[PDB]
Amino acid sequence: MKFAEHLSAHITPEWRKQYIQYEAFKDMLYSAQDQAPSVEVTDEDTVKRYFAKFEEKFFQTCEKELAKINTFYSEKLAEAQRRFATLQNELQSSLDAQKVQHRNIKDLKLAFSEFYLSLILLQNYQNLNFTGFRKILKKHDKILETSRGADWRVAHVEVAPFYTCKKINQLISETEAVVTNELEDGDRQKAMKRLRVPPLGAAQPAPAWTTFRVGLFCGIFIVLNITLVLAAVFKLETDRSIWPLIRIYRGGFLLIEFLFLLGINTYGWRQAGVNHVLIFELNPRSNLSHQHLFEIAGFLGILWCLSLLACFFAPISVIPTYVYPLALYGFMVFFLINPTKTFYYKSRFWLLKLLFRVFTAPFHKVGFADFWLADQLNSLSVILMDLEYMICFYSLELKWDESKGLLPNNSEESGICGVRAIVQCIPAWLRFIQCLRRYRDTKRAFPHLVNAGKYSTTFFMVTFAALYSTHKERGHSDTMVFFYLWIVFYIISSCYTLIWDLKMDWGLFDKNAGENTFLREEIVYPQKAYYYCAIIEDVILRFAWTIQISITSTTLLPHSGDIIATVFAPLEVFRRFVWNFFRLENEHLNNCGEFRAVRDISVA
Repeated sequence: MKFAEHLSAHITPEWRKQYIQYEAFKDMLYSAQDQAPSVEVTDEDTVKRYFAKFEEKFFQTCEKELAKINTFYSEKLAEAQRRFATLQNELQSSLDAQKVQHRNIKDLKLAFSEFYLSLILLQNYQNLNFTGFRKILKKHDKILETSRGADWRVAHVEVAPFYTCKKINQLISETEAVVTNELEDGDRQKAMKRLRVPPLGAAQPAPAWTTFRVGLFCGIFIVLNITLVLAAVFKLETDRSIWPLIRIYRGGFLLIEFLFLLGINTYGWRQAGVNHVLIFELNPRSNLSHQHLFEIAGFLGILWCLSLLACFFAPISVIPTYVYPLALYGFMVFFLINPTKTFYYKSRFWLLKLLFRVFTAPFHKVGFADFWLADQLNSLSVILMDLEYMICFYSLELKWDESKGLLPNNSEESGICGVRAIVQCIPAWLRFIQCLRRYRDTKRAFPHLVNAGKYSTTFFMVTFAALYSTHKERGHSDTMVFFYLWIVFYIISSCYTLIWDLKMDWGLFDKNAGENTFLREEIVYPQKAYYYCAIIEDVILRFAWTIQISITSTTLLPHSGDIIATVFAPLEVFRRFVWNFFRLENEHLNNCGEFRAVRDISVA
């Protein structure tokens, strides 16, 4: 509960291999002390010899660590000096060409903010490495009752060209001078507000009020769920179709579950080290923690349970029951599109910019956030089918003449209410067009043309499911050819998406696994059982996702299809939750190889 965990929590995740390695030293010391021979059953000269050999070993490995740190610091400082040179040249060119321009100035501001972050990270690297050297040499002096630890400290650590190099501080002062004089016209307060680096990473605890709101929204949600179960068992009339209600309130529940599991994903990413901040292109000084996602999910789930309770109980008699789902989803939309600057404005508007860039996406260049949201829409595809069902049910099947709305006595439609398939492929279509744009952009046909057929398989599956459904409904003859076609495309799609999940979405099953059998070379999440359980769960849940797609866009199994979809949709959201972890880990391990901790803000 000291500098070991302080170091693990304050490490820049992409430079983890180039830190002090505190715990290795600690274990070395404890094992040396443990296997020390006797003091009177053995010879004292042998004890002196053993302790001298351990001291030699300890100081050899300490010299190795110091050399590693010096090398890394020199490389990073040279890189920062080059980056400052090119940034000053860019600013000089832009400002003398000044005598569009707003975009140029915004990109220059952003590039100077990322250059400052790298300097702050290198400074924190220096500080942590020096404090780790002092603490571990102190532990060596304490365990062995000697003074060679502090001797080695004063002799070697405080001469090293990483503790005596006051060159990062000059760079920071120079950067502040540049940003204040040339970009802000004085006004150092505004420059430093843009440049100041809050304690980031796992090194910040969420405000107590956010955690209290998480706990408050969770307790209300829990009690309202108990109340919903009790009101479903004891208050719902036993002569009405509750299935329209289930279908209407199914999408909201999937959204709440997705936000909860996204909060858990953010917690796992922040703890294991894989920084979604650099991958999603979020600014490192302000992110949403897992607490904020939990709070959003809890609030929306509170509203969901309140609307469902109002449907079951019918509190006031003037307003019919169909207003409650409408009200719930209208508030959900008004929360997202809130034009004022309140209730997570930056997050909501980043999400809206992303949604405009994924729903119109043969034209925008694909980033990681444009790809992750279009991949997450594949799991939240029952939400779009729920929206389509709500529109169809309110337009064609609601009476509007009786207060008893969503729950009708007995009546149906042709199927359930063509355009129930198209709205299943919609996200597959978005991802297909995005992969095509990525191929056109990078001209690399392997990762992009493959992974475009991955969603064409979904296209074909839905098409042939619908064809066989309509042909068995009207009792035709060429229905069997279509059943075999659907089964072959179901198998093809399940294996295609399954191989892509494990191979080049998670990185698993590579030739250089090593001792992590069937896994990557370097794993980030602690337990190895996490990965094997994830593999098994994805194998199970990937196959029971194409079945749901086939049964949601069809007319077969009318009575059991709805139970199937209701049970399998949260399972698919859980599958996406599991997939997020290892996709983000695989993406972060790319950034670990090039030691990239800050984004490369281009400017033109």
